[PDB]
Amino acid sequence: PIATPEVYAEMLGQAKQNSYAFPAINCTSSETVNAAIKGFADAGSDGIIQFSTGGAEFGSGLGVKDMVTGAVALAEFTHVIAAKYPVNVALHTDHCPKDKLDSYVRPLLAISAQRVSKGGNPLFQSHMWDGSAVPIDENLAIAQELLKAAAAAKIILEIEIGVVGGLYTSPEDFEKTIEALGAGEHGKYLLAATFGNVHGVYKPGNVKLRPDILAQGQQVAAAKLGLPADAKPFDFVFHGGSGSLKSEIEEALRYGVVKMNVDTDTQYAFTRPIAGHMFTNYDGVLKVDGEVGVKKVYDPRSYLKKAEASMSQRVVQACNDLHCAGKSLTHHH
Amino acid sequence: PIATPEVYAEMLGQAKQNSYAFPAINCTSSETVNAAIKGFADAGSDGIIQFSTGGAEFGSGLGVKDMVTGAVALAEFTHVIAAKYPVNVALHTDHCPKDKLDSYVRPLLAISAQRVSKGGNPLFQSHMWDGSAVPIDENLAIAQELLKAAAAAKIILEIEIGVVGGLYTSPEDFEKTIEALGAGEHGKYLLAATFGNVHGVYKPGNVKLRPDILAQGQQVAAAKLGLPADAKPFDFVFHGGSGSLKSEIEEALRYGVVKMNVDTDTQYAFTRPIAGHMFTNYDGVLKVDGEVGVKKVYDPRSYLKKAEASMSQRVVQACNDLHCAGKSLTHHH
Amino acid sequence: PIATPEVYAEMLGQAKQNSYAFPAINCTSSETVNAAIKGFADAGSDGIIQFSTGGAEFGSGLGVKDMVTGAVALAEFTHVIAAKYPVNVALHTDHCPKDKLDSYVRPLLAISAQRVSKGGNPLFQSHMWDGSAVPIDENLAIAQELLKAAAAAKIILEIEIGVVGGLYTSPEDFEKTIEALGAGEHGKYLLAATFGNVHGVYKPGNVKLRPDILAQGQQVAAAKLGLPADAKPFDFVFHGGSGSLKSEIEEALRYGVVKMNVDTDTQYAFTRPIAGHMFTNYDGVLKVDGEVGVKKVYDPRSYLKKAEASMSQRVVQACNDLHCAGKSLTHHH
Amino acid sequence: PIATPEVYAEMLGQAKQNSYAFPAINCTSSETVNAAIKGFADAGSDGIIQFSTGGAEFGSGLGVKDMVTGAVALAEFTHVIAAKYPVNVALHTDHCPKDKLDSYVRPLLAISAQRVSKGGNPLFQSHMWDGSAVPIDENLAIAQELLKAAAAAKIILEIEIGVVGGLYTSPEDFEKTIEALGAGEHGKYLLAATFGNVHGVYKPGNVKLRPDILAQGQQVAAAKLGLPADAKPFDFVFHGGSGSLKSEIEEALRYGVVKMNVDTDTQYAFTRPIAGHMFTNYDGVLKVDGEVGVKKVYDPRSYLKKAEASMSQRVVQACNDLHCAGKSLTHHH
Ligand code: NA
Ligand code: NA
Ligand code: NA
Ligand code: NA
Ligand SMILES: [Zn+2]
Ligand SMILES: [Zn+2]
Ligand SMILES: [Zn+2]
Ligand SMILES: [Zn+2]
Ligand SMILES: [Zn+2]
Ligand SMILES: [Zn+2]
Ligand SMILES: [Zn+2]
Ligand SMILES: [Zn+2]
Repeated sequence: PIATPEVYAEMLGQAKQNSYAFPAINCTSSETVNAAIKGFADAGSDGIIQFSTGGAEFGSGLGVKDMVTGAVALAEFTHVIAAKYPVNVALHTDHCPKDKLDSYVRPLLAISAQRVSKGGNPLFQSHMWDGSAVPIDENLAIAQELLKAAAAAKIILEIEIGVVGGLYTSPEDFEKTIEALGAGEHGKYLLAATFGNVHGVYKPGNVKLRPDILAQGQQVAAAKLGLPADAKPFDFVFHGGSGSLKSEIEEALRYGVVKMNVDTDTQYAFTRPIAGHMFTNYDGVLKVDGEVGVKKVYDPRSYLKKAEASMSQRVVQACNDLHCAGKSLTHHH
Repeated sequence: PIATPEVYAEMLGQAKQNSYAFPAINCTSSETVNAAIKGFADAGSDGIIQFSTGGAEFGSGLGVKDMVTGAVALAEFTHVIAAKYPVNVALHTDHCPKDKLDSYVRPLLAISAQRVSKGGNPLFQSHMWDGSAVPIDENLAIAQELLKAAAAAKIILEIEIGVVGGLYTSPEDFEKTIEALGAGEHGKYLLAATFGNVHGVYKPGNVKLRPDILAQGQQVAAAKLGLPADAKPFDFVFHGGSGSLKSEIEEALRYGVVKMNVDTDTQYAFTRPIAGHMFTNYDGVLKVDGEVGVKKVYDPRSYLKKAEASMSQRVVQACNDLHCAGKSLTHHH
Repeated sequence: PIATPEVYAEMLGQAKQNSYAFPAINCTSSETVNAAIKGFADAGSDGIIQFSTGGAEFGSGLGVKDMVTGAVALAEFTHVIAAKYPVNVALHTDHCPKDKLDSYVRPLLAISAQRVSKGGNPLFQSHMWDGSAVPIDENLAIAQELLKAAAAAKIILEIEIGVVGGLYTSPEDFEKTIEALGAGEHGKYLLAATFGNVHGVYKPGNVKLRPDILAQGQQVAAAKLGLPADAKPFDFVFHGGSGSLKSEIEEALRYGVVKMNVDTDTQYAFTRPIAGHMFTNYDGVLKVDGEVGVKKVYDPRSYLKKAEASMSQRVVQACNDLHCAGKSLTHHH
Repeated sequence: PIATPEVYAEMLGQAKQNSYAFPAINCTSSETVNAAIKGFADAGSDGIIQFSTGGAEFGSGLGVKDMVTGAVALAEFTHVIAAKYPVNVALHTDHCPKDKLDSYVRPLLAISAQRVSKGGNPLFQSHMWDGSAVPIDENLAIAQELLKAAAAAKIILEIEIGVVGGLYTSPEDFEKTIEALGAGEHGKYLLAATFGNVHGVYKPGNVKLRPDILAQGQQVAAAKLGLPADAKPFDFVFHGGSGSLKSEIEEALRYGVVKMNVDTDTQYAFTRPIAGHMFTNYDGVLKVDGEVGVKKVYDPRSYLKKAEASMSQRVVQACNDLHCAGKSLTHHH
């Protein structure tokens, strides 16, 4: 099913308590949503499907190019599909900067607020406010008001301090975050504290992650809140998960990462069999030498099924890397 | 917008009165729905989006493989998208044989009946009962009861007499159809009377259409109903529209075809630029010689945008071939 | 075997007498020479292999880029190969303009003159002087001296009046040609009289051949020589044979074409299976996703055999189009 | 130039004295010969071009399939080309087993014997007798008689003890070899003593070379001949050079390898740009959607130039790996 707000909060609480995380898979279409959910199910895992501003625009079609329309249309599709799977699927929106709040996150929040006010559940279960490009005090001022609105609509807010490339979060930024927002008692929030994360996939030695930054952030927060030195007040989000080393993922989990974003690696997994299909069927997908091609290989389903299955396999890998495989809160073993 | 039942009936009535038709485009995904609607809009045309049993299964994902789920999920997606376009978009389900009625058309009819009963409109605006594989009397017995159910849910029923290859309808089949169902006064129905139609795309000289069969059917019905010899009591559906000659389409329109199904040709249009993208970007969509590929070309949006635009262009062509271009009932000129 | 000068003159005389012609296939390599000769043999035909200035440069390798070296090296290769086939194979050099005579045709003539002077046969059996870019009187002045040199080395000279595109020869050019060179009694020559010929392959309606120009040339020559009106004093060469219509080839044969040059069409035939091989074996000819490819498909012989066989088939087609198939002067039936 | 017998013996003597080796590149065509020689020249190196039984068959064309014809034709081509380069190029024939001696090595030896007897030099400068599949005494009986014949024709004989995969030579095989053949004073020979060599290219950890076997062989021979313990009486040949580690090549050189065979790696280098050309020019090398392709990209020279240049680069790499780069005996610096 779609995760209810209660189930999603329980998911994140269980992940945090047990030092595992969920994949948050960027999707752009019916096929990619289907691939992501089948991946979670095949892994016996709960999971998160997320739409970026660009993914939502793409989802709305070239004739519309509207983020809200694409996100709503894909979310409505996902609600129907997720009802047919035993695992819990949460819907999220990815990076929304200041100049897009009025045309993405705010209108979507309003849609969920009206669903709530009629006794229903929100359309999305979390939204990202990415204020990393503005000064920390402005970022957290916007965050504080968005958190109030999100919590009232039964929605978790993700925020970002530090910039994701494709830098490293400061100790005072961690302190300000706890001061402005508390530690969940004013509404749950997820913190994308950057620690050398880069969007994309590069050769080894390029990306230089420093997970100790997350460890330091937990200690700074714990001290601020008068908690024991081993407390983990933040629920962290790991951006740019694709291409990461196993050892890097493990250390991040130990310091309270509960959500790792995946996009590039699932993109490659989706496209790879499509590429192979076109080459081995070159004289079927092209009308060559006066021939009329071969419908059974230019039928989009023929290669998109393969794309879907391949992307699902990569999502299974993500669930095993993040140690959420076999841990769905529905307990279908 | 999505066509209301009233708008759809007006669409079909206007097409019939003016000897034009609408394309009915088989879709399987968010991208193909988007491509079809943008095609209608670019042509200033109303149009029909249809889901086959296989398309619906595909739409539901490999983890579900359920026709109702796929059709509902894609229909809900389409409702959100179509609201953002000035033209009217009707939703239809394609060939449903006897052994699939209980798992496709009937449950979908029930969903729409419950929407109606609450003061709303049906989810789909037409459904196809394909009884061509059973004897004519059984076909029309099922048709009569389905027509009553469809009409009560504000839905138009498409039926088929004769088999689509990939044969030719008999005069007594036309007579029985009018006798069993009337001429619209017991609920509007569309008649796929086959006249040599074949699903697929072949070289010229293979497919042998006989449009005079449709002309004969109108005359047989007109005589049965005591109407003038030039009356056209049937609203015909032209299956297997892809690969057809212009001259063949024109003659069919003259005899009362109001809906022409397109699938194969839009499949080729969708896939063609994807094939081209994979070849010209071979070293970006594949990780070759120890390199890591190029994310900006293995991002599914990069080639799927091209696929969408190409399929839209083919849909524009269909609207101009069928003479519905520039005739949308919203009159946005 | 390689055609002796006596056999080559007999070949051309027989073709002329019987209104057929030989293909002259442009070759650039051991593989293409092999493909051309196997084509002649499979057709039971004699034939001509020709090297252009660019083909000879290519044959000499990127480290040399010398026309004489490439032509000699490929000719020596061809002498060994042709000895193993029952049919007669003549060697020719293609278009040599004024500024390349000193670095192509003249040095090659000198090589053959020294072979002759020792009691052997020439290395090449014909050479082309292409003087079409200079005024007719200069063209024929050079032709007259080259003809004397060629004949003394047992070599036939091909000349060109009119330009091949990628225009139409004048009546006075035909008259001057007979006046300057005679009709074979001062040494045999072949005349590339252009009649709308274009190098390359285009869609129909582009290239506009006028074979009546050749008919007029024969009549002009016949009148000059005091011969009957149906005499054919010229042995014509048809440049740009690829892409030509059957009807066009037939008319040209009737007017005395004895040699038709083929290049573009044999190029496509050679490359086509190589293209197919790369696509269907994409993951064998490329090291993909950390794999090491597949030696049995990146072995050049694997696709070059296919290229060779395909080009041979196109050469067989040329022999049947030109009506030299089954007519080799060795009579191996 | 082509290596004279005197120059080739000097080449091998210099390599041995200075612990370097020459690449022996398997070639099959005018293009691959051209690529190999340009590689040697670009490296300022002497080198060896070799034809296998299969390469020679391929060189003779599908219409002939005769090893002697292909080897002679390619050798004659190579004689013309090599005269235009400052470096010395030796011609060799690769593995010839017992049942092919009468149809490859023996007839080629006879051709060279007749050239010698007229005061010329041999066509090939070395021939391989591969008797590894027969018992050692039979192998060396055949070797002894072939060595006498080869030496009399100014040709060096390569022999093989041990089998190349795609095993390890025994101490008594080394002893028998010196006893039967001496150490050069009855004619120079090259010894392919196998030490775990495999033809082909595999992932690391598969091929398990044991160069100490060569070291042991030199010591066994030195003791037999009453030479100092550090003497190297054998000139070794390293089969299956492609895919080898640098460290492995270095150790083999120290123990007296003077010739390393390369085939698989130059095959990949040749094919790789052809593959790339076909993909990026897919709509030029194929006639697609009613178009006629693009002659400038289906011209075989367009991709074969790229193939030639790429293979030359790999040959340069081989000269630097084997430490013969910059050491050509013509001293063109
Ligand atoms: Na990344
Ligand atoms: Na069709
Ligand atoms: Na042409
Ligand atoms: Na190897
Ligand atoms: Zn991110
Ligand atoms: Zn459990
Ligand atoms: Zn149909
Ligand atoms: Zn209007
Ligand atoms: Zn020409
Ligand atoms: Zn005969
Ligand atoms: Zn070997
Ligand atoms: Zn030097």
